Parts: sequence; structure tokens; C-alpha cells
Amino acid sequence: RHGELQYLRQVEHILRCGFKKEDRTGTGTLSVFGMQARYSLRDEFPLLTTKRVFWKGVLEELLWFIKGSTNAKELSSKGVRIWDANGSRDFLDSLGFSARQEGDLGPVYGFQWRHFGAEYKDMDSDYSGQGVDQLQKVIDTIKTNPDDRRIIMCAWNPKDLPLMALPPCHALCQFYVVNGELSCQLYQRSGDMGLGVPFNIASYALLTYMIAHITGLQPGDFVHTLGDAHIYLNHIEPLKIQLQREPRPFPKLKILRKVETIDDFKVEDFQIEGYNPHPTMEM
Amino acid sequence: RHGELQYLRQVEHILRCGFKKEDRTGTGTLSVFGMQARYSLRDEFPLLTTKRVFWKGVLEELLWFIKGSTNAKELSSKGVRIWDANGSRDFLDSLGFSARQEGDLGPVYGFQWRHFGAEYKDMDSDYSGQGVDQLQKVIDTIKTNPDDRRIIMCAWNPKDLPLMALPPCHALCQFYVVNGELSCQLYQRSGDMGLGVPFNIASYALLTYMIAHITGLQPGDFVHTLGDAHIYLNHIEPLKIQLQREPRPFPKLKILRKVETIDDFKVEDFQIEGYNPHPTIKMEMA
Ligand SMILES: O=c1nc(NO)ccn1[C@H]1C[C@H](O)[C@@H](COP(=O)(O)O)O1
Ligand SMILES: O=c1nc(NO)ccn1[C@H]1C[C@H](O)[C@@H](COP(=O)(O)O)O1
Repeated sequence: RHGELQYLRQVEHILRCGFKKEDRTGTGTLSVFGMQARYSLRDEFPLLTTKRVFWKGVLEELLWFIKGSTNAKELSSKGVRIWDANGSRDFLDSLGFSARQEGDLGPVYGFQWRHFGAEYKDMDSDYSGQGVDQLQKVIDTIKTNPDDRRIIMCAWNPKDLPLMALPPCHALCQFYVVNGELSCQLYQRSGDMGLGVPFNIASYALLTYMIAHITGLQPGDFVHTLGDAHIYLNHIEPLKIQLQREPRPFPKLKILRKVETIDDFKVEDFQIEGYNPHPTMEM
Repeated sequence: RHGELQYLRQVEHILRCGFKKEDRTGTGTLSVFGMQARYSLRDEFPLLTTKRVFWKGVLEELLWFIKGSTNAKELSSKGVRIWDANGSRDFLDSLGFSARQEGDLGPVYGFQWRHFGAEYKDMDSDYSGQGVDQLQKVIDTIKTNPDDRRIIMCAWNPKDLPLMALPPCHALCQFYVVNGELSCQLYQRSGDMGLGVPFNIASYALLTYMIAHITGLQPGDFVHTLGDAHIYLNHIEPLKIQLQREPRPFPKLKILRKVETIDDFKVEDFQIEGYNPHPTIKMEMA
């Protein structure tokens, strides 16, 4: 009944039925290919309670995508340092991006969402009016033709892949309207169940709350679809302890004023209410 | 537990729990957003048995994608007419492409799979060496780095959307290797459960058979993920008839020689063995 039970049941499934599968680093995982969960967004927000999620992170990252930034420093400046390693001098240099300034992640989410198909130069270039503004397109469609079955925002851009500091885990999302309610489905190609997935659910849930607010709809479901769902072998023992915790009721997300456009949202517009995660995993 | 039961349980779910949702066509639907089924490809091929699926069409269509064609006439010449209406004068005209030659679907699957990001001109243009050959990239990666979590072919191209005769229902697919087995997940954004979906499952299961053959792996699973899964209101009675039929075991798919490149497959190289479906059920197209 509690929606977090689906996440825990996925983790239980990978622990019990997953296959050992080597991976790009070399730490090894247990893996299952193809999973799906549905998190209701109706009068609650799916911010996992069996372990704390970095909400400040979720929110600032999402605001950073929306402004179309591809500078890790513009995020880091908000106290959210999750993308900093990927834009470091040594990391960029290792990919052959010696000409880039530190921070320049290349044409990642912000760019694809706002400027798909534009020619990326650097993180400081002016791309005003260039490419497809997928995010505004989705919002426009939801308002004018909510029954449309093509309401997609796609970060996966095969042309641009070699220029990105890393390829996106969240390949595309799709939006859906029925009965005054906005749903979102994420196709996530690769999910670290222990460390990444709870954050990723909160992210796409928050986007859906944001879009539903500006289009005058209510949040429906967040449908989480995974490709390689995995648990790193060093996360097994912590997840078994986590798996013994009963979820606390999900918190509520409140939007504190009437916001007209997606660009106008600010950190202060949001309040998480009644979040009571169980107390205290390496990447 | 017969794999076709998942498809039938999806249809039953939509019939029972779907919402009525108007659509672009005006016929209306019952719809659910977000579904997933897994079809084993291990010593069986998921060609549905509760009605007859147009296998010839599945095979010719996929071959046609593979060679990069965006010319409906080139598929029609094989006796497979499923794209002809999309390339017709009247339809191209309605979309505003009156300068376009009849048959010219614009930058659809074949172009995206073989030339992603190239500048489309017309269906007769020479695109050799232009854009990203995603199909070949996926094959290459499967061979050189089977654990890669980025093995994706994406037909959804927001830049090209406005030039396409129709936007792709199959937005992307991802491949996955473990234990000597090749799996594929399709993200299908919109599924006509009556007419489209059984054909679509066969398409991607066949694609997976083809790639596993080329990369020397065994087919694993086909995971079918749907966005707007819908039943047109006029398919309801035909599907209620179908839901009464008990599935028969799935057929086997045989590949009849060693093929070394995906471009070298021909219709003659495939044999469906033991396909014993219940009769065709006819359903009016939206
Ligand atoms: O769960 C994840 N969520 C992300 N959100 O931005 C990013 C990454 N991941 C995980 C999935 C894999 O563990 C790893 C990415 O490695 P890849 O799948 O090899 O590209 O990080
Ligand atoms: O199920 C489908 N499979 C296709 N495979 O190529 C193509 C189309 N369809 C269905 C889904 C919708 O009923 C219709 C396309 O309409 P749209 O989702 O409104 O773009 O055809």
C-alpha cells in the first residue's frame, strides 16, 4: 500500500534474482534488466523514508536543468556538488576536453532540454533561440492538447553523446493527462538502486509537480521505468538493514505561491512538509 | 506460464481500469499510462497465437528499416502496404509537404537508425557516411563491451519531428547482455493494443534475434514498456472475443544460415516453425 514498498520490493528482487554483472568501473553489481514502479503523486510526495534523500540537491539540480546550464559551478554555487567531479580539470582532460574551462560538462540535460539539436560550443555560449526547447514544448502541449500521445522530453542525443562529460542516465520522459491529472514516465537506462534511484524518483516527481502547477493540473502518477537496475556489491549489507525498516508516511510538497512559467520557479517557492526519514553507502 | 498471458492481462487491465480518453483520431479510447511485460525469447518466439499476426509484414518492415529506407514505395513493392497511406499525396499534402514526392516519409526510423543527426533532404538522397549509424554502433558495442549500460538506439529526434510523416511510436530501445544472453527493452510511447502491439512485440523480438545472431549471443528477454497504452472503443468487442481464446505454445524462429552483418539478412534466411494461431480477428483502423 505505501508506495515506497515498491522500491524496497525492487531492491529485494535484485538481491534475490539479479545476476552478477561486471560494470564500467569494476566494482561489480547485481543486476536485473527491465523494471517498473508507479508512485502516486496525489496528496503526497515520494521522497523515500527508509533512508534520507538529499532534497536540497534534488531541487537545486532541477532548477539548474531548467535554466539550461551546463556549468557544474553554477550548481555547486548553490551548495550542491554532485556534478563537480564530472566537470573537474583532470576529468575533462581525460576525455580530451583540454580546451574547456573547468565545470563545462558539455551538452548535458540543461542543453538538450532547452536547445536540442543546436550546435554546442561551450557552457558560456549564447544559445538563445537555437535548437528545440523541449521543456517549453511539453508545457505548451499539455495546455493546448492534453490528450496528445507525443509529449516527450528527450535528453538522449546520439549526435551529442561524445561531447558530454557523461551520457545521461535519464534517457527521456513522457507526460500524460487524464481526469485533470498529469502523469510522467521516466525511461532510466541505468539505475544505482542504493545511491541514485531515490534521488532520481524525487527529481521527476518534482518536475511533474512543477509542470502540473503551471498548467493548472493536479499531479497523477510518476512511472519509473528502468533498464539496468543494479545494486553495487558494496551496498548489499547496508540495503539489507534498510530493507528491515518500515516506511514512514510520505511527506507533502507545497508550492507556496502562484507561479506562471517554469522559468520563474525559485527554491523558496517549495516546502517539504512532514519528512521523517529513518536515520543513517559509498559511491 | 505462457508469455502471451501478459499481453492478454494488459488488455484485460485496460478494459477494467482504463480511463476513457479522447484522441487525435476522434474514435476515443480506454487508456492506461505506464505498463511493462517481459517476453522470453529463450527457445521460443513471441508471435501471438490468440490472433494471427502479419509476420511477412514484420520481417519486410524490419528489413526495410535496416537498409535505411524512408520510401514507402520500397516496402510496398514487397507486398507490405502498412506505410503506404503515410506516404500518399493526400496525406503528405495535409501535412504541408506538397513539394515532396509520393512515398517520401521524411526522416523516420530507417534514417534515424542509420544516419541520426544528418541533414534530411529527400528519400532518394545519398546519406552514406552522414550522421550516427546507431544500429551498427549497438552491434559494435555488444561485441566489444557487452556490459555497457548505454546500448541504445533512439528514433525520437526532436529536431526532425516536424519533417516526419508520423512521429515514431517506438521512441527508443536499449540492449543488455548478461550470461551470454542479449535482451532488448522498447520504450513504446503509444500502443494500439488491438492492432499495433502484437506486431510491435514481434518486430523487436525479431530485431533481438537478428542482433544476437550477428554478435554470437543467445536471445534473452524482450521487455516491452508502454506509455499510453490504449484500446480504441471499436476494438473492444473484437478483443473480448480474443480474450476467450486460450494461447497455444509460441512458435520457434529459425535462422537458416550464418549471417555476418545486419545488412546481409534477407527474407529467405528466416523460418517461423510451428505457428498455429487462432484465426485473424479484423479490427477497424483508427
Ligand atoms: O542511478 C543513477 N542516476 C543518475 N542520475 O543522474 C546518474 C547515474 N546513476 C548511476 C547508474 C550507474 O550506476 C552509474 C552510471 O554509469 P553508467 O550506467 O555506466 O553510465 O550511475
Ligand atoms: O501501436 C502502434 N504501433 C506503431 N508501430 O509502428 C505505430 C502506431 N501505433 C498506434 C498508437 C496509436 O494508436 C497510433 C499513433 O497515434 P499517436 O500515438 O496519436 O501518434 O497508432
